[PDB]
Amino acid sequence: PIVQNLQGQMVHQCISPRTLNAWVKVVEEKAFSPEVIPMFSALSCGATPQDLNTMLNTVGGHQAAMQMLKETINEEAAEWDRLHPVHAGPIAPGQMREPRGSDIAGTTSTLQEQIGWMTHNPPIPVGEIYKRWIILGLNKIVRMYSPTSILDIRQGPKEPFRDYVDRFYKTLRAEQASQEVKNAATETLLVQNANPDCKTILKALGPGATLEEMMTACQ
Amino acid sequence: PIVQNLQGQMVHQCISPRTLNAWVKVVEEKAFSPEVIPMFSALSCGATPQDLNTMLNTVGGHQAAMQMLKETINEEAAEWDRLHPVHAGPIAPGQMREPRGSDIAGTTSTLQEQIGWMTHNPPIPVGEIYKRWIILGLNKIVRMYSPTSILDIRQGPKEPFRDYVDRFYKTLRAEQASQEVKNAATETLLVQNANPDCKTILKALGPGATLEEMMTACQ
Amino acid sequence: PIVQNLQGQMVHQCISPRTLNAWVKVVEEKAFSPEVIPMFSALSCGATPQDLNTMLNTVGGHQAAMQMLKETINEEAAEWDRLHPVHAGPIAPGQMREPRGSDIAGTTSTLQEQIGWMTHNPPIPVGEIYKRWIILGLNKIVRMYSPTSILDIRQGPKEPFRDYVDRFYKTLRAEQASQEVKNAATETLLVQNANPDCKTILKALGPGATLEEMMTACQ
Amino acid sequence: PIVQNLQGQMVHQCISPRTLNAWVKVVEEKAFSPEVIPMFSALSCGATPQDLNTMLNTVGGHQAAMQMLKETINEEAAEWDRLHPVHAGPIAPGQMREPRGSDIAGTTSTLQEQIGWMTHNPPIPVGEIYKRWIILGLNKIVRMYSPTSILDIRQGPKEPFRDYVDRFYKTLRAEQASQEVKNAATETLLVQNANPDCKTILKALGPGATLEEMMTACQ
Amino acid sequence: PIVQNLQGQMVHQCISPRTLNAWVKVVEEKAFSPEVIPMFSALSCGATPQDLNTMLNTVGGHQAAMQMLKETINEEAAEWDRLHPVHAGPIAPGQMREPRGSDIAGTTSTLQEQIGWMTHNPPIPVGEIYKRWIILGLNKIVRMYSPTSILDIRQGPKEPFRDYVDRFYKTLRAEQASQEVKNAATETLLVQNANPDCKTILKALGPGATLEEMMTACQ
Amino acid sequence: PIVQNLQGQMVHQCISPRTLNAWVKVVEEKAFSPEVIPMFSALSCGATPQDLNTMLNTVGGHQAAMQMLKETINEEAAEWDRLHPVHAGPIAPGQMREPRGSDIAGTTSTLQEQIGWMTHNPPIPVGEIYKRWIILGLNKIVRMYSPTSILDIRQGPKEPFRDYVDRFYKTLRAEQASQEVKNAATETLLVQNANPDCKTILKALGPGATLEEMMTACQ
Ligand SMILES: O=C1C[C@H](c2ccccc2)c2ccc(O)cc2N1
Ligand SMILES: O=C1C[C@H](c2ccccc2)c2ccc(O)cc2N1
Ligand SMILES: O=C1C[C@H](c2ccccc2)c2ccc(O)cc2N1
Ligand SMILES: O=C1C[C@H](c2ccccc2)c2ccc(O)cc2N1
Ligand SMILES: O=C1C[C@H](c2ccccc2)c2ccc(O)cc2N1
Ligand SMILES: O=C1C[C@H](c2ccccc2)c2ccc(O)cc2N1
Repeated sequence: PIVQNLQGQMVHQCISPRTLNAWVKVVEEKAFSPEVIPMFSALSCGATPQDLNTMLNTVGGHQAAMQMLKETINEEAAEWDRLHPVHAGPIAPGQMREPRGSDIAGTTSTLQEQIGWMTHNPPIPVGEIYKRWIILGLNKIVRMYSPTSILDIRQGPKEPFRDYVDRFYKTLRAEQASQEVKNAATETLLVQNANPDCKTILKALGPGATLEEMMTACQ
Repeated sequence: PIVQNLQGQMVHQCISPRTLNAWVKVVEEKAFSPEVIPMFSALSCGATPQDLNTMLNTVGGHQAAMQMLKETINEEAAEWDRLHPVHAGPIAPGQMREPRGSDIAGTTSTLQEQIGWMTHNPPIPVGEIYKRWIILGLNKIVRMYSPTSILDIRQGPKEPFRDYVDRFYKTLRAEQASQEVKNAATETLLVQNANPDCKTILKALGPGATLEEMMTACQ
Repeated sequence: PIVQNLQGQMVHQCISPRTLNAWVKVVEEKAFSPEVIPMFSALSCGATPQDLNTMLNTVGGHQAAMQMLKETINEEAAEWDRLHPVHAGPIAPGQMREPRGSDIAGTTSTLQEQIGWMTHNPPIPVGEIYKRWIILGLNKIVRMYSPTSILDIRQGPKEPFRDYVDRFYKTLRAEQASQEVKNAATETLLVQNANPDCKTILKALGPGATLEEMMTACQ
Repeated sequence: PIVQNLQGQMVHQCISPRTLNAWVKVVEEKAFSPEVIPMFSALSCGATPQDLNTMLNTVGGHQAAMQMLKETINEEAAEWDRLHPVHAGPIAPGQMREPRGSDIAGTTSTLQEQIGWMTHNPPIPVGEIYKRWIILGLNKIVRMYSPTSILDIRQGPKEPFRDYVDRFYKTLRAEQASQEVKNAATETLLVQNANPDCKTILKALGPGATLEEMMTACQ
Repeated sequence: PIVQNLQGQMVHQCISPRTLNAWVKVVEEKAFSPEVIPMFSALSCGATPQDLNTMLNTVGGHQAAMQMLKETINEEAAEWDRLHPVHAGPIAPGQMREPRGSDIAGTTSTLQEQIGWMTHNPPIPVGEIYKRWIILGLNKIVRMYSPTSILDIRQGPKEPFRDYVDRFYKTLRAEQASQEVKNAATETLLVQNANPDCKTILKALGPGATLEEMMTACQ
Repeated sequence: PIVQNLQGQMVHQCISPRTLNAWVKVVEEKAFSPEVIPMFSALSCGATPQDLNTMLNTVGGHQAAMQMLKETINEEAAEWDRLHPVHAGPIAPGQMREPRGSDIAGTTSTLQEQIGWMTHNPPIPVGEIYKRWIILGLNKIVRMYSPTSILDIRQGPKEPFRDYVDRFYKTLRAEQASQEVKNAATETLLVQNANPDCKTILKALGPGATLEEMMTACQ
């Protein structure tokens, strides 16, 4: 990554064994459960595009996902190039060239060029731009591997309400409902999919009940 | 987080793999037992709002709790906005804008803006303000998942007094009795809920007995 | 804690995940065996009162002990207040207020105030003062949970002398004999509680035998 | 490795126990699965040639591979010497000599000489040059140990499409297909090797289907 | 311990969780096998007397040994006091007092006083002086717990020579033979205690055989 | 070890718990398999002679080897003394004395003297000189414990060629064949010791076949 030293200048630092191991292990253990994404984001704090490729490349399984990811990155790169075409021909000697899509994705740029962009005044944030494309791709993957429609999360006759809600919001998260839909469903689908005894209790609370109030009600 | 370097200026540092892992593991292992809260607080020492979202977002289970938490945070944010309304319209060029509720919660502010607020002279402590809202929400969750009323913690006929007290104060902690009530119960409910042999011993000690004195008495 | 940087000024540092985990694990694994105390002391090297509460609060079991501890801390605080009463009324603007008992224990003081006291010239060592109260309380707990009187540590007919001595001094340590009594018992209770064959060997060595000499004798 | 300190000068640092252990463990656990290569590259960030030999030499098994690697390194070294012959005879006193192939590979150069080259202005990047030769050799090894031709990866009658794709792209990666061939096969061999039910679904989508579209189609 | 910072002044640093844990674990796992001693020495690199007490005090078992250790430390302290008596009466204001035995052992000196002595120009090396006393005591313990006389290490009829030698020198190390005796026994007791077939082979090599030569001979 | 700080002066640093543990564990797990040597070398990067003794002394088993090692070190020391005799009599006040063999091996020199030599301008590299003697000794040990002659590594009738080569070069490495012999055997003993089916395939390839070519041939 690029970090501030103890004296406040922005410099490159090797990606650490702990970072490298953390990411590989979270993928091994969690696959593409939605919480992997914010872990990815945090593990790649200050990453260069080189570092982001490193992390992605160190993944051994899930090659279908990695290939889908590549496709997403290629799509974003191509859009970047549509918006920000670069001058063909020789670079001004000693000067910084403009990044293309593939430069941002780290496949046609050097670490040195990446460092130059990221520490320019002002910075051309190639790491942050690439991380956004990657996360966009990872979110498609999370949705793809979400095994269950919210429509099939229904409370079991002896299933504690709490356990049901946990299933319900876990599914909505993977299915990638917006936060509006998540805040909203408390008044609707959550109640509909509840079991008969809880549904009656909830129906009776009236509208505007918090999730806390619903969960207390059916405890 | 934001930290002082070795030279005393306040700078941003990436959240560490060790921090990230610690929090995820404490939630996996302890759920919402009350001691998770002070662990959360300590793991988020110097956190930006970004870091606080990171920690919360890396949690994979307990989505009912996470949704309740969101609701609590939205309530606090809305109160913040009631107290501290912000000027609509364009920002003074190069100047610091005032934070809204959602800015404090990190959903509408950048890391850069968060850093600007937290390192201003004097600091606008958005991380500390958000951490308070979060802890408020986590405390509601701890109380919600507390499985047992203090009324049902009664000493078993062969249960060592010590083991009973441990159950009793563990329950009071989750049920979230004030410290007055915790200091107070030594003279009352603790004695009432004791078994017959210990109750008689304790009844006889008289009032004003320390907890130490009670435990020695029924050892 | 408060630490010297690489440039020799005293600054606050976040308590580390490793510290936090170490303490929680030592309590889980050792409970209140006497060696937990010096581990506590070393893990809290340079702690603020905030850090000391953190460590104590992260403990999930042993709530009877934690409540006894609170009682001890309240007793010390009340004595502090007897010795060092503080001026009622408004603080001199921009100046440092004097700490009360509860300020030392971290329940009514901020981290900022704690830092101010601890880094004042000369320091008002609120962390060290509070750690003493805590250790005083933890020592009462160690004595309370010591399961065995020294009177009941007697050498078994086939128990190697060494194993007996280990039991004997382990018990004395938990029972909290002074170092005089520990140095002294080599001439008395240690011999009395030895088995018949070793007792005769030891009786015959005469007075002034080192522990080394006793153990060699009954090897 | 060679690193920038906190003050921006390039200095040698001992290879860490964590780095050393990470590499040994990744080889023990993954052998020459393709993801070992980018892990090697990242673990050797800033390595001198000495460090690169260290890592390779600490490997205990896989000696056939290590000997093949040596052969590849000797081939590259010999080509380096063809391109960059060095002056025979005595070195200019106090001056830097030019590196030969074996100097780059660390077998005939000292750590001091390596440091001199790598921190020269401009740097003679002997570590980076050697790492390229090594990776070239490791890629030959990955291809050699790839146990399965892409032609034999065919979807099973009850094998979920996703699991099939994962096998398919895992194999292509080890077999070392170019990225063109990887992007291309989505329209061809991937479809041909699919089972009858999925093949029909895919045949019907038409050309230009993304991998995402194929996987959704056969979900 | 006391360490040099990044700027070359000698300062106190908290003993680390890793150090604390390392020592406790080596004692748990190895007891007083002789290799514990050099581990102790290395783990206490730069220790103050406070740190040395910490390490010793964190040990939970082996209290017979810890009490023997105390006795040894008291003996050394008393000898220190014989050699270096200190002036009774009030200290010169603001000046450094001379250490007594108990000051060196950390029981009557503060951390501040210890730091003052150890960082004086020239240093009064109280940590190093105390570590010597401790090691002296630990060596007595290693000898005490050495379970086997060298006289009873004899090569078994089917025991490989190598395995026998390993037993032999392991025993000599615990029994604490000087290095002369260790270098010497190769010509004597090692041969005598060998089995009949190896003894004849060795007898025939003649005098002056290296240990390497003996081991090759009986391989 | 001796390290450069963040400001470029050469200073002593305590050997770390991680280093100490790494070495002990590699010996426990790998004994004297040849890859232990380069691990030793890397773990002792920047070691003083004190540090090198520490590492060797922390080893608990393998005392036959440790005694052989001592003998090798004594031989080298005695040769050092033959080449570099030192002036008898009193040292020039405040000046640096010349190291003897035993000074280099750390048995008659202090840490201070070692630091003085290693940080002199120019350095008298006592750590590097001693590490060479140690490695010389460790290589004798690796050869001694190599359980199998290369002559007895023959490919089994159903043993995959790859597995055979791995055995073959593992054995050659422990037996300590030169790199000439390792590069050479591909044309000879490797083929001779191959099974009948592979031998014929290899015989037919002709001379000058790479190891890669041989392994592809018999795959
Ligand atoms: O090595 C790479 C880096 C990056 C990558 C790697 C592993 C998984 C996902 C994407 C990538 C992105 C787009 C592309 O066309 C090719 C590549 N190849
Ligand atoms: O991503 C977030 C951050 C934060 C959060 C995350 C995980 C659990 C709990 C709260 C949050 C808070 C309020 C809100 O309306 C939305 C969010 N969404
Ligand atoms: O949170 C705290 C901190 C401290 C504490 C915590 C956990 C166990 C023991 C003592 C404490 C001390 C005295 C008191 O009256 C109240 C408290 N409450
Ligand atoms: O020790 C070495 C370093 C390097 C190496 C080591 C372990 C595996 C692979 C290559 C190497 C490269 C070429 C060569 O002819 C000899 C060597 N010997
Ligand atoms: O706490 C201590 C420190 C030291 C110590 C501790 C644990 C084991 C061994 C010795 C010690 C040394 C001599 C003495 O008389 C008393 C003590 N008490
Ligand atoms: O303590 C030591 C250090 C060194 C050492 C230790 C452990 C194994 C091997 C050699 C050593 C070297 C030569 C010698 O005559 C004596 C010693 N004794």
